[PDB]
Amino acid sequence: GMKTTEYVAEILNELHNSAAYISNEEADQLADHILSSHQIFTAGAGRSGLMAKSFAMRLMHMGFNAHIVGEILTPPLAEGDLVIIGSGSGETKSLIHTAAKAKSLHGIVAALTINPESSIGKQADLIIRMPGSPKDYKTIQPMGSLFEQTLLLFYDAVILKLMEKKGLDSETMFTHHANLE
Amino acid sequence: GMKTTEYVAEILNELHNSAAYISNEEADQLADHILSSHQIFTAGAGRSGLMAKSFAMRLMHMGFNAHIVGEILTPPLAEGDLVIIGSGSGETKSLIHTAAKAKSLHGIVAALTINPESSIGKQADLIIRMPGSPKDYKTIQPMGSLFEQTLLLFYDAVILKLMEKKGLDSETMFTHHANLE
Amino acid sequence: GMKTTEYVAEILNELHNSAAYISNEEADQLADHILSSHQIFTAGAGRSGLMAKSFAMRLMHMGFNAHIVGEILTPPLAEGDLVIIGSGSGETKSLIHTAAKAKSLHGIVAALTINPESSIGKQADLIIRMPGSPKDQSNGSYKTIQPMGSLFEQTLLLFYDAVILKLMEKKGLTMFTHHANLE
Amino acid sequence: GMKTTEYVAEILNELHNSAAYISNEEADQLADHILSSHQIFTAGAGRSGLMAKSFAMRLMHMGFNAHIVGEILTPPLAEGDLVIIGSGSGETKSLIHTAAKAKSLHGIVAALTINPESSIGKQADLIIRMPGSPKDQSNGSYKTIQPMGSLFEQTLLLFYDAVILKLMEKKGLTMFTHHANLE
Repeated sequence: GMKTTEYVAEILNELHNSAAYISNEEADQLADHILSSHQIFTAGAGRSGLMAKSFAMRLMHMGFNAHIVGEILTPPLAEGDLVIIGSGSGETKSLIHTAAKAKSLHGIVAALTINPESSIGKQADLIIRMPGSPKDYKTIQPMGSLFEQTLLLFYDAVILKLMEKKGLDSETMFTHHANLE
Repeated sequence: GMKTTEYVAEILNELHNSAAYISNEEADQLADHILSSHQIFTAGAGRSGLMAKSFAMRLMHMGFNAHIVGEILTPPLAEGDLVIIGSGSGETKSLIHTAAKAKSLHGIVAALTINPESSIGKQADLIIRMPGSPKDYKTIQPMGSLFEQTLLLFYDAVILKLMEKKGLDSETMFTHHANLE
Repeated sequence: GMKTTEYVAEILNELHNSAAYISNEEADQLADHILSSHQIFTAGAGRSGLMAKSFAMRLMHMGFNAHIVGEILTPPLAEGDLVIIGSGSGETKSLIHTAAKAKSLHGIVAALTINPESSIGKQADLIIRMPGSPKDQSNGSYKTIQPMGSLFEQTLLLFYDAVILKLMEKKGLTMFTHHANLE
Repeated sequence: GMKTTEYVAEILNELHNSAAYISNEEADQLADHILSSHQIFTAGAGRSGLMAKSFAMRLMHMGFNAHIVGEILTPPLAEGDLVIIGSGSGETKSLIHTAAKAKSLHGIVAALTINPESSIGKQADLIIRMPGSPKDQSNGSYKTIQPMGSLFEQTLLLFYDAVILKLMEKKGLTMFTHHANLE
């Protein structure tokens, strides 16, 4: 039984404990792939899909050629482009298909998933392993909320790293944002 | 009282009678604006919005720099870009705003609307007048169905005209379609 | 080569052919199913998907419990619910999945497609066959000057809007007070 | 300059500041309103809009009649319904419209914003003030190394997920059988 604001603290504490189990060799590699790929696609189902979109948007703001798998105006992938798949289970059929198709086209696949031996993980060129396996990790939140929150924060850290690599600062960064609404 | 297939014929007959009141000077101009603008944005609310998206998609397939107002990855408009607004009423507040903002940025606005003296029509550089004013036009369909259907067919005719101008044929046209699903 | 208004005429010309081809017997079953199923789900990919959204919207307007497969707020399907899938080829991988999954849940699947023997057509309880088969082509019948599946998508829209009319007929529905009022 | 995992730590550091700032009294009213209103509508633009969708999805999962302003299938708001608007600046033109329209329909409007005197904040029945005012800046309190409204959007997500917990507490809800099963 507790205050709404106290629940915010409990989440932040789950996030802090959980995020502090993510490995950095893989992450810094993801930034490097984003920097060298001509197009970047993000992907996810459900709420993870929302976090993908949030990451693609910020990538576009920074001037990258970023897209989201499954949207009306998604362009074709070409050889060497990157696909970033956020999936807790690593078993979502649609996402398994996206990874396979990417690979068939000689795209590069990065997967952020709990289980690296999952269907999606086994297709990936790069795996960023997220916490939450049967080994470890506490959460009082609904089914996949912690993973989804972790996805967002991790995406937004990759944004910071990209900013650093590009010598960009928050106060003065030019953003390519929509201007018709 | 009638067969489902008979209702299809009645719709086609409303469409045929209705579409045969559209003026061609304005239309051919829209194609010409699409051909010369570096970016094209489409826009609409509700079902008209769906037709906008359907038109933007086909524009992208043909290699144009096409976007839809209000989507996650919509880029900024620049001077000289085109905004194509489909609105029956010409009074939707959000669309009035999009037109005004476009104009402030020195974009070009084309409006497909029933009432050229509407809020959206008065902002437009180009008006394609659609049938259905108090003067004319029969429809046994729900509120805005005929206008929405007419929008689709008109968009798809502009596609044909663009194909013609570009010396493209349906059987052999290269399309830039999504390839990850 | 041709006025834009002349292309409209051509497009109309092609849709008239498509309408005469459609078997009303299957079409009429569709509306019956919409009227009896507690939930209705529409689906498609790309433009066909846009036409599925347009239909679901009008079903909602009529007071049906209508949904679109794949959206954030889509609820679970329960036994006896209807899923309506528009697919030209009947081979789109996501939609094969949706059809097979619906069937496994004992949903009723209605497929609108060119190929009744396609992967999606074979899962369907009801098939609404649209024109454009390699057969109707080589044998003189079907011709489109439009790209890709444009004629099919157009036919979908028009067919779905015709189904709305049949529904309104069957009911007493104007009473479109089910329209959004926010934003 | 810093490891990606070090940036995660920094982001967390900023969210902790934002949580201590939030007045629980207003937060608690939000959940009360969610529990009493027959329909709940969420809204936002851009990323904030994504967080509004994430919240609406979880409300649906809990069996609430939840909707997202601006979607194809969004139903009309009726008197007494709740609209929850996330906006940093409280000046986004569409959202000003949504708030004023909701109020005119006698909906209840809850605004989550940095500026309670913003256009949206002035329409709100309930305001959940988030940090980041020019004041909290110049006076030492608020600092972000992240672009644009990233910290605010993150705070929104986390705040909405906290509200879910309070709702689950208040109820007996696991019983997330309200999850999509098609596709």
